[PDB]
Amino acid sequence: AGRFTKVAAAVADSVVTIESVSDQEGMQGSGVIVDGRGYIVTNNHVISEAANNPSQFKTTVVFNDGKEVPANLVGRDPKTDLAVLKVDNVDNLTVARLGDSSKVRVGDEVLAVGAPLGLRSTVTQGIVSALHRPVPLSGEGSDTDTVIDAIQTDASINHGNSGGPLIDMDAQVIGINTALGFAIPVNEMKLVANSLIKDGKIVHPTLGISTRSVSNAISGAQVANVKAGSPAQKGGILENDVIVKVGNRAVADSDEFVVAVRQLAIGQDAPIEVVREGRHVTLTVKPDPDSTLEH
Amino acid sequence: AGRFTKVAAAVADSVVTIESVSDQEGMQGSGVIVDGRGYIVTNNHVISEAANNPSQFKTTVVFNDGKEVPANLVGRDPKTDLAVLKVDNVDNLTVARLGDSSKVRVGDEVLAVGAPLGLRSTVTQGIVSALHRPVPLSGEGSDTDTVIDAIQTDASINHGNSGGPLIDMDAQVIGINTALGFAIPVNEMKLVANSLIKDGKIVHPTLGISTRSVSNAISGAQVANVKAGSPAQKGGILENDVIVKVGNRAVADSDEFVVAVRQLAIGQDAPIEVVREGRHVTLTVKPDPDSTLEH
Amino acid sequence: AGRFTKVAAAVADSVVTIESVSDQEGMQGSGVIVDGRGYIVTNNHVISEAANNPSQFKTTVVFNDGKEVPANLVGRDPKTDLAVLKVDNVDNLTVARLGDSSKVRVGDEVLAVGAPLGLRSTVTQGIVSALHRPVPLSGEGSDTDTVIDAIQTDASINHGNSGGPLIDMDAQVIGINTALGFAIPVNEMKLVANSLIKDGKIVHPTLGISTRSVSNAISGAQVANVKAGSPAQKGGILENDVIVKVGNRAVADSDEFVVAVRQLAIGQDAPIEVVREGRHVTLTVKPDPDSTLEH
Repeated sequence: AGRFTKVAAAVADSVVTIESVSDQEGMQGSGVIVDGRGYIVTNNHVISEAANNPSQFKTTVVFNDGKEVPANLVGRDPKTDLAVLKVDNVDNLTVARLGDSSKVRVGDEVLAVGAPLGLRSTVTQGIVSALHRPVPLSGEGSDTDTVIDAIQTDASINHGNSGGPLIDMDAQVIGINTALGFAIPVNEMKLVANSLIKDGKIVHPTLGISTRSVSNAISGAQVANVKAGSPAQKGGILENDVIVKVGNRAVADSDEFVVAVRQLAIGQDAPIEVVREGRHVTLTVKPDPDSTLEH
Repeated sequence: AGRFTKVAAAVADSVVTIESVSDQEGMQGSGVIVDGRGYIVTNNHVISEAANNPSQFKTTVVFNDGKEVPANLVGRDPKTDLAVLKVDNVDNLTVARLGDSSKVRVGDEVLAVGAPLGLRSTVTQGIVSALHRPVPLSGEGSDTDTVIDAIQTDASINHGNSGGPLIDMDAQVIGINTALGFAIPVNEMKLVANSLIKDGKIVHPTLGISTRSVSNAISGAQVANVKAGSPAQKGGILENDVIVKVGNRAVADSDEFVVAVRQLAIGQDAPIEVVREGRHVTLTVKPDPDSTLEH
Repeated sequence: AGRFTKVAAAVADSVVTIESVSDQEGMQGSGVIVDGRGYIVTNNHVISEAANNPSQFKTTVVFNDGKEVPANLVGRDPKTDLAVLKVDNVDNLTVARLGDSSKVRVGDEVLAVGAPLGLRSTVTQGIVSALHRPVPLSGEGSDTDTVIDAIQTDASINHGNSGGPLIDMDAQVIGINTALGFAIPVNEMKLVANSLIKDGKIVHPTLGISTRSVSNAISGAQVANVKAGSPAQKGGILENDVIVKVGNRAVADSDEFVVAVRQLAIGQDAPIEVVREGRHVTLTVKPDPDSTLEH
């Protein structure tokens, strides 16, 4: 048997099909079994429409055997395109051996596995092309768009393997596919899922700036608007200031800015380096939470 | 030498260039030698225009040595995008070892080989991503479009390897490329070719329904039109009925419907499962042949 | 460690980031260290804008360690999309082991390496799909477009690995990436670079014809215009003549014509085969240099 063939076969039981249907519409995606109690991680875009209109939508999980089981939404994070589902009392569930995204290196061979019984399902092969690559992601519906610090791959990520796992050559999940190919790393996923499972919510830092990218001789995220009462207006950030370092992550554009704000601690003090009218200023800002009552 | 390099070299003699030229136009594609008598299988789109206008077009086969030999059309099937050519009295022809498409598994490494002396020829690599995947295919010219139950691959199928073979790691033809990558499986090809060689024609079942896809909570192929005298109008199929199983192949959309009708036996009785006004009806239809005089 | 992972790691020190910036703009690409004196080969499109407007642009080379060093343009060839840069007094430079593009075969596994510290950098994997494939290339700015006799690959060539090397499985540069994937072969690069280093210029043959492609029953490069005083008008080439062989390279279209003219010797006599009004004429032309004073 093939080396790639042995690995895809070893994980197909852990990959499931997610089907959300209404009276007149239906969406479909893939997901992965992470916990034996019945916890299934997928993307947020796949189920976005079951959550914004639950009175008319119903979500079911189809396993490798064709067994179709109703599912309930545990929690969802539109800012990491992640989501957790739960099926109840289902047994003999083959859980996925999750790996460490910190040991992944560029050039390692991977497999973007989709759900075996999915309609347009796909199993693609490639390598890890880049690590810690910010990527803009379009938010489905009322949801907000976001930027994620992702694992890039030349394996094709598409509608047939989105929400399924990025698998290494030891059959371990090192990322979650999102729909040249980008994946949400497993180390961020294990953290988002723990909070989504225990609380039904994940709280993320906010500063209150909108940014546009700039690249010349002076490069980073240029300020478009500072909100009133925002931690940024209190910290001294001004319109048309250029941010080049947030906390300790240097920032090359607006996309890396979004990623670096999420890496800050809420309510702790953070250095923010700015170039204003040709002078270097290092300000200090305390990040607010995006949902106070839930923090 | 490379593992992929050894395999592409072992099959290049069996892959040929097909050149169809008129006074002011010229098409080009790839093909494969399947029989030592000089039988060459290609796609139907490649030669479509030599067959609909033969008085002005001429088709020649260019071998690996640059030897250019006139060719004649044995038969063609627009519904499987397949076609057979014959060169006469050419000797020392290296025939392709044809494999079994039923032993192919997802994740097996493949090679989409094009014709060595072709203009924009390409040799691409990848894996088998999906099996038994219906795919719509655009029919060139007066020809009809069709849907084929195909082998999907992430190896790029394009103008430079269409009509050439999908090769496994034992240098065996497991499919015929058609122009993310789809291939006509060798087991369907061996059957279509046998009929095209012995009869110059292949007869396929027809029922007389036009279908549009639907996906909601009730999913399959919805009836748009039933022809008069069609086996479907006789079997009781009605407009706005939803087909979910044809024969014994469940049907998820209009594309799988087209594929499942071709799997029925002509003149034999076939169960057809339909959901009408929220009620489940199982009808019975006898498939007609698309060409009576030839059946 | 992975087999592809070991190879990309072994060459990352030789691959550098090239950054050209003005007051309001900035371009970025990749390059490769070919000589220990500090000679760096990239594409011409990457630096095109530092050369046409040098009073406002500044080019710097960023190494694997983040060490940022100013760079100077040695020479550039818009017709092979090649360019040479020089950094001065930098030591401990890890040079790339350059290979032989004449020993490369179709199906050999390759890696399209980009600059590690580049913004949108990518490391892609694939195989050599075709050899000696002419490809049109769009010239940036005032520069002219060209056609190059290239190494085609299914590894994705993009903004993140353009100018970086095409690497074989022995970690040797067999080509230079240019932005389904095409690369400038190392054997042409070693020649262009030697002239660009020693002279700051490369002189290429010209004949003075503009050509459009034609394919029918008679195929090659059709003449659109012959310039006055051009070696072609002196050699007898006429408008609406069809060129099928230049020197000893047969020509299938206008793109291979461009490639074959560059293979001729300047000031030497060359056979040019033409089909005119259905008759075969073999003319004789002496190629001029594109820059006389520099030849």
